Amino acid sequence: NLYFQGWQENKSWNAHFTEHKSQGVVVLWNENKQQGFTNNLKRANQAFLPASTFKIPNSLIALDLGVVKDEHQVFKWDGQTRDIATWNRDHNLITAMKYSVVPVYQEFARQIGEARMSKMLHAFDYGNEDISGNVDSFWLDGGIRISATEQISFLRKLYHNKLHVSERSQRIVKQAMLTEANGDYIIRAKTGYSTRIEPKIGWWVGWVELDDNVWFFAMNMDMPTSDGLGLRQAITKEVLKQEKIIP
Ligand SMILES: *C(=O)[C@@H]([C@@H]1NC(C(=O)O)=C(S[C@@H]2CN[C@H](C(=O)N(C)C)C2)[C@@H]1C)[C@@H](C)O
Ligand SMILES: [Cl-]
Ligand SMILES: [Cl-]
Repeated sequence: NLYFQGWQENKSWNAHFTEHKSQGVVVLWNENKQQGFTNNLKRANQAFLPASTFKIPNSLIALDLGVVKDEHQVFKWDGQTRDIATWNRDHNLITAMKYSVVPVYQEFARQIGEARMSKMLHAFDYGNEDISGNVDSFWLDGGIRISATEQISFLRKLYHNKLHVSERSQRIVKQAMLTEANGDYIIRAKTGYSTRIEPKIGWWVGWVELDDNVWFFAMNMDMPTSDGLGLRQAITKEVLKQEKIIP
């Protein structure tokens, strides 16, 4: 009923990791040609905590259930001064995602509740579909795990409005995922940094929109310290540049 030609390996991309003495994986998917490429087929399929990349499915469910009315609704800061300054202020869905404001999304999670969260992730075919742990932190220190190639599968459904939520919900999240746009490309993506449970990793998942194609990407990389957080985007763009996807 369905055909997949199989990922193609390209170890030459490891130079962009070793150049910064880093370890990780980049996965690319050419949508027009239905071809996949990665520097490490084993790590492409290794599943990790999604950490803040969970804001994508969390946003979708919150919108679809009415927990979030639209992208303008204001979520008032609760008063708790936290170590990331941009969290210590009011937010809407756009800025809550831009600044990765965990406490706003923890509230979403509590209002969604266990049963609806579990049912929706099953409908999404998201990762291992396991929400064991605190309803408001399981994507940070509980049971859910997702690999880079699984992030691509999920993102392809979101891109095509094929997830089992409303088209509007999907359009709103793709708007909030907007990260960069110029005359050559649009990037819709979400960063992540998983620290509560070993191993500490950085994530960047999303896609590059071109005039007549879309390249999906999912990367993660070992991140012992926050010093190399910028390497998530930098390494990914080096691979994009090498493959001639962006100038
Ligand atoms: C998500 O995984 C964690 C938060 N999300 C992110 C992120 O998207 O990178 C961070 S990192 C923090 C916020 N922005 C700063 C940054 O990106 N640089 C200085 C480069 C640092 C949060 C930790 C969530 C689980 O806390
Ligand atoms: Cl989060
Ligand atoms: Cl947009």
